[PDB]
Amino acid sequence: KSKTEYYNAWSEWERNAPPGNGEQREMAVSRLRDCLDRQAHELELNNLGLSSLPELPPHLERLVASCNSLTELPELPQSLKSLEVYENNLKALPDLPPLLVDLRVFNNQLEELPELQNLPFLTEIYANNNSLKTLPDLPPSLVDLNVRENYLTALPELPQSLIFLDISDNILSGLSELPPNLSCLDASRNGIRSLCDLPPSLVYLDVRDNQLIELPALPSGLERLIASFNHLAELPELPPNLYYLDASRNEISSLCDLPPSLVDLNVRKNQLIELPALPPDLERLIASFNHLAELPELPPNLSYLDASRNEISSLCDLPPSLVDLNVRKNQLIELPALPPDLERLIASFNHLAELPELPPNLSYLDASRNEISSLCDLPPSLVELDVRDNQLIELPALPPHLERLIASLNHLAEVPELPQNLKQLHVEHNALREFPDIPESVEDLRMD
Amino acid sequence: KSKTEYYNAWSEWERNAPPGNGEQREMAVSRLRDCLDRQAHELELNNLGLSSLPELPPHLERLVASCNSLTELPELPQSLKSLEVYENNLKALPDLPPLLVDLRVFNNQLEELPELQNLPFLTEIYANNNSLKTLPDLPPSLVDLNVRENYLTALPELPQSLIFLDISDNILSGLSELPPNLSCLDASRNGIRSLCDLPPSLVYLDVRDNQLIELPALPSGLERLIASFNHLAELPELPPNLYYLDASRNEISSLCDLPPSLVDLNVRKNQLIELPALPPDLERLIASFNHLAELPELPPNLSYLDASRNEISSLCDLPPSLVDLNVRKNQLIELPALPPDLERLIASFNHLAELPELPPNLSYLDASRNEISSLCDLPPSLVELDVRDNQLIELPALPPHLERLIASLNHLAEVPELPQNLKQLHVEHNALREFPDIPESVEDLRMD
Repeated sequence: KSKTEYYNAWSEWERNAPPGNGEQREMAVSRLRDCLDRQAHELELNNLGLSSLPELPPHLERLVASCNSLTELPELPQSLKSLEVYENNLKALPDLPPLLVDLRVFNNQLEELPELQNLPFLTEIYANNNSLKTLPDLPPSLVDLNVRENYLTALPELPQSLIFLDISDNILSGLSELPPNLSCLDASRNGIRSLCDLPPSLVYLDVRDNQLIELPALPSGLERLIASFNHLAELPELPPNLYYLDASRNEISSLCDLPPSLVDLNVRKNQLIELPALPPDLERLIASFNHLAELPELPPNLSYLDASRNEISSLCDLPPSLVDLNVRKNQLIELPALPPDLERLIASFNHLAELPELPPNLSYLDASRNEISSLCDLPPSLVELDVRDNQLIELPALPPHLERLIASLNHLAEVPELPQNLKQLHVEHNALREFPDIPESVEDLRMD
Repeated sequence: KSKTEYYNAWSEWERNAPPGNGEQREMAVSRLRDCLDRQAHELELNNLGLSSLPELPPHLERLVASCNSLTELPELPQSLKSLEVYENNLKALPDLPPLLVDLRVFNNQLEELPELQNLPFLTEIYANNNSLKTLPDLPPSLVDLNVRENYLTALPELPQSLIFLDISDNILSGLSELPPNLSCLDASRNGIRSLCDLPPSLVYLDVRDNQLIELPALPSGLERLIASFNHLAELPELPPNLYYLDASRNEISSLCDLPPSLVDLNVRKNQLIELPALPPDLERLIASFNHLAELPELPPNLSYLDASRNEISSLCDLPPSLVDLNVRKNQLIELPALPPDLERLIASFNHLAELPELPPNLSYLDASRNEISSLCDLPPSLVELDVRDNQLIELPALPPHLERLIASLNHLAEVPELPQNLKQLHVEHNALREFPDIPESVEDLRMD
């Protein structure tokens, strides 16, 4: 086509929008002409509310037409190197030109993709969030593939060249093989029943929410493993570079040894009776919802500990690095000395008769559902106090920066003078002979 | 005298400003010279962190030097019409020039003000938040005075010309007779024991948090009255233009008639046994913490009602305009039909056996501490549900956009499948035969 032949086709397309609607076709034709006149490489038509596109200017390398309401596309020029048409209503794509490198077609209604095996320059496909039931055979040199949130039931052969692969939230039931250069795999939210070998190049592996009984041998290179919400009976041996492990909501009976590189562990909601020796550099331990009789000696750098919902009868020495401690629902009769930098303590649902001396940086304290007869002095740093369901007849003087006081289901005869910036006061089910004066600041009051 | 004499004084003042250097003196001398060179009216030196100012350019009308660390000021030029030096550390002011019109010296440590009676052009003084024990005699033509947050124990004579007056948060115990043009008075947070006469021109009156037994006659012009936190036994007759009344936290035994112009009423925390007939155009009624046996018929436009902490045994017809209803802590055995546009219902602490059909726009529901045996169907609009302390054995299907579920202290045998974006689940003290699966989303969990 000559130059004025395009000008006609585009001015004709400009009228096929009915007079008075949301489409900025006049702005689009302005850009189409500017692009043709200057032989520009890029053409961006995004956020103009288009239902269709006219014949595209040839000799362009990049077409961005995302965030519109397109139903299909016109044939693509042969010079085209990248295509960005995400956030549209595309049910299918045209045939793709040979020089193509990027394909971004996520957030559409694509039911199929065109033939991909003959686009050797195509290195990135983001076709996530579509209605794809199946993938055609992939390009030779594909580096990045994202096809999450689709209805895939099986996978084609994956290239040697492949590095990043997201196939999560599909209907996969197995993975036959992975390429040797894959460094990052997300296969969450499928129905996968078994993995085959993992390549040594792998460093991030996320298989959350599948139906595994066991994992294959893990690469020594592997750094982060997420294997939550499966039916794991045990973990395989863990590599020496693994620093983050989440194996929660499985049926693990016992852990193998943990490497010294491990800094973050989560084995919540399993069948553990005991933990093995924790590594020195561990900073975050979650071991809730298990059957723990006791914890092993805690490492010097541990800063967050959640050992709730267990049957721990005795709590060992707490390291000074600890800042967040939760031991709700255990068999505790006493807590040990609380470390100075502690900020949040949750020791509810045990058999405590009293609390240790509270450290001076404690901002949140929940010691409800114990048999506590009186409260030790409260630090001024305290903002939230929950001591419902205990054996209290009186509360100590309340710190001035307290915002929430919950002390219902006790035997309180009176409440102390209330802080002037208290937000919440819950003292139902008590023996109050006199009700306190309520600050203007309290917005959520329950009493008597 | 001359131009280069100022240039010297300012370059001398520029050296020096230790601890070198929290002060932008070089930027300030730049503006001082630009101001002198161009004979400009304004000079702004705010947010430059100055500890002092040098000799000012004469022939300027406006000096803005707020948000600095000034301890005193240089003598002010005679041409000066306005002064803005708030947010500083001024302990005193210089003598003020005759042509002055605005004085903004709030947020300082001023212990006294200079002689004001001889500045006839001075029409606005904002000297609030200082350490003033006393005011000098005021200008003849003063229109606006703000001296809130000071240590005043008495007031000088107020001009005829005075319109707006804020004297709140001081140590006043009585009021020096008010001028006849005053349209707006705030005398909150003093120890005022008695008001004398209010001028007819008055339209806004705020005497919150004083020690009044009664109010003088109110002007017919009066539109908004705040008289909270006093010892009022009764209100005087209310004028026909009054649209906002807050008489909460007093000792009122009964209300007089309410004018039809009244749109917002608050008589919380009084000694009321009944309310009088509500006006048709009322939109907001707060009558909490009283001894109400029943409410009168509610007007068609009432949108917010808080009649909590009373002894109401029967609740009359609720108008469709109602959106926010709170009847916590009364003698209710049943609720009437809930209007369609209702969004928040709080009916906790009554004797309810069941709830009416919940309207479809209800987002927050608290029906705790009743004797409810089963819950009617919950609308999908519901985000927060509190039904603790009731006679429930099961919960209905939970709407999908529920974020908080509190159903502790019941007889629940099981909980329904939980919404996937639930934040809080509190179901302690129940009969759960099996515990539900906990979504990843729930961050605050309490259960048996």
